[PDB]
Amino acid sequence: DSIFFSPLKYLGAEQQRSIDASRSLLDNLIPPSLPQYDNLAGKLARRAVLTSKKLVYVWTENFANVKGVPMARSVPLGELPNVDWLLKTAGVIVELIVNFVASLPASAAAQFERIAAGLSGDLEAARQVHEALLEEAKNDPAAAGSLLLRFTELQTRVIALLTRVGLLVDDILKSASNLVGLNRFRAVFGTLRLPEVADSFRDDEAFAYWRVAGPNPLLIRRVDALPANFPLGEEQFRRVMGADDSLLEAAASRRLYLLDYAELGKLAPSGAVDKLLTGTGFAYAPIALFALGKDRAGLLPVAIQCGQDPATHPMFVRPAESESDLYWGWQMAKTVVQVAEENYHEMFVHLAQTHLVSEAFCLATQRTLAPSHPLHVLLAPHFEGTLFINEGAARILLPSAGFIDVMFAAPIQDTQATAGGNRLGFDFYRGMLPESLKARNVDDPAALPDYPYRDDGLLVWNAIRQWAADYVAVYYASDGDVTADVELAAWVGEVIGSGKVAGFRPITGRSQLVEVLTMVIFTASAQHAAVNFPQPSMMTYAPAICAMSAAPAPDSPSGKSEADWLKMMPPTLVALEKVNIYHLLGSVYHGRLGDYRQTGFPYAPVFSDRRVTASGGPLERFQARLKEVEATIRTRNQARRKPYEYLLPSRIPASTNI
Ligand SMILES: CCCCCC/C=C\CCCCCCCCCC(=O)OC[C@H](COP(=O)(O)OCCN)OC(=O)CCC/C=C/CCCCCCCC
Ligand SMILES: [Cl-]
Ligand SMILES: [Fe+2]
Ligand SMILES: [Mg+2]
Repeated sequence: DSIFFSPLKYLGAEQQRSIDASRSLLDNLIPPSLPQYDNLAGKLARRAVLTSKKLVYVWTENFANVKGVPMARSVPLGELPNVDWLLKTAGVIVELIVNFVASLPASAAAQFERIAAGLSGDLEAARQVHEALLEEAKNDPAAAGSLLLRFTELQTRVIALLTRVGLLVDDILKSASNLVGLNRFRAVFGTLRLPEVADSFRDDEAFAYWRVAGPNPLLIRRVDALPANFPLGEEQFRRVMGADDSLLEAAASRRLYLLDYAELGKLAPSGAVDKLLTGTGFAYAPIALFALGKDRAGLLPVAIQCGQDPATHPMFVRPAESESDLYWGWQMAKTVVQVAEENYHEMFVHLAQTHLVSEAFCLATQRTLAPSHPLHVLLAPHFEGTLFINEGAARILLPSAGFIDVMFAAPIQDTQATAGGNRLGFDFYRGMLPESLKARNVDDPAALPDYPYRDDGLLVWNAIRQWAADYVAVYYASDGDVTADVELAAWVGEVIGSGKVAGFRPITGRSQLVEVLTMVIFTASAQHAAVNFPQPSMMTYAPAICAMSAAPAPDSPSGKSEADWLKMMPPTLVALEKVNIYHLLGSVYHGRLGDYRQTGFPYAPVFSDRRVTASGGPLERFQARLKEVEATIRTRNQARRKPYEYLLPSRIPASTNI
């Protein structure tokens, strides 16, 4: 063959992954610098590297199933998950496959059992190799550099295993689809225990507590006057809250809180949506009022309107225990709210506002901040696995007949467009935790005492903020250093432009830079954790929450039966997909906020700059503060009606990778 083919003959992806892994340890010995403080050789090299980065990290707004959302055109080799994440994730998926196959009719399970057994054995073998390599490294630290190649080869093996897992899952889903009171909603769990919510789901106080301690703590807002389209009367309010209370005094005393799902748009179809796989489905854009008692101990649900127009949707009011003719209509109205909730939570709060925001910051960072830029060094750990998991969301979860088409009532094209639109409209500054709390008038613990997301979230927000401030102060001596940084300027430009981050604006000083970095890091780590990790314990049991109902909203508060409510429950296929996807997505904890070490071998420090890593220095102070936050949250959870554990720093990954 031609002599110019010589370099291509033996070139392969594994070899290149090894090179990428070793080069990253080597590059990381370069002391970080702002471009204006770098020497000319450094300026030349960093500009060359950034130009090459743009070949690898490429924007598109036409990615499959997420049209209009800025995405990576493809995931670079160096952005594939490391073997630690691959093993964890493969472990969970294989466990779930084995569990599901065990519940299938024996004849239909025979071949899947054998294949699943083989995959489980291969996974165990891979785990054993991982353990043996780690042991080798501990026993001979001097050989760590050469052992890295064996970890890269193990990565190849686990990638191959997960490819085989993918083929099996596709076959199992087809078989399941052909095959498939409340017993069926327990049966889909197989060997898995029901989540805690299965015990409490019909309780009204539990239902209200979701608004401040559930997967979507962002929608609830204080109201000073009821909306014109929510015509609840004084008599209705007194029936629930007492003869000596009133709407006027509850409003004035900051005791009224509203959930209004108007923003769902096409995620709340106007009527029935018939699909071949799942039959007739419905979802809703309801309005619900909650109130604190005069002692402010906790929220109670007061009233629910199952749609936006009161002319066509009657008012459901919380019934007394004796009012058996109102009991089931009320359960149905709460189900309407929970259906809206899964749509709002998963498509907006989780997918659009964590995952799809962090996608843009990852791409901008890699394309415009040199690897030797201190902000690249800081931010990159917070995007580990983000491009990969988001390509997975688009390719695997969002196509026709996939998990989201099954589990969410709307037509899949409407779901995609509405989630994408929500991402495009999400204002970066307004979406900051403190701004969100203030805008919704839920920031004052005197007004609303029990709001665990706020109280724990602010501890984590403020810890990150002080870290960002300390870190910025190491590199930027003044606002002039901020505006003179041409890489930061390009980064801001890419975030505004190609990244389509609403509300993003030029960064002109250190205080603003700190706020921006706080939000980027918080969004990647804590916010994602708070809205992702409740999935297994709160969202796996369909009668407590599901993004589709098999029946319309109740047409009357009076006269409904248990049968009427049961008709809202989803088909078994929806319940099966739900338990499995939500167990998976909340069962992989990879990396930890504040650790700042590689999450794969050789687990090296992220930071080489002695000013950052000094004893008692910025990083140590951040880590110490997170440990104080952990203690404070653990103490709070001893006093709370139920523990809220999603913002414990020990359970917050550094990045959005699941
Ligand atoms: C739902 C709302 C989510 C909202 C937001 C989500 C955002 C981010 C999450 C994105 C997650 C992306 C998907 C998961 C990522 C898992 C890690 C991963 O990347 O795995 C890659 C493998 C192979 O890839 P490949 O392209 O070769 O072939 C895909 C199938 N043709 O994919 C899977 O095993 C699919 C598992 C699907 C889950 C099955 C559940 C367990 C099966 C048990 C039996 C099921 C019986 C029914
Ligand atoms: Cl269809
Ligand atoms: Fe997630
Ligand atoms: Mg058998």
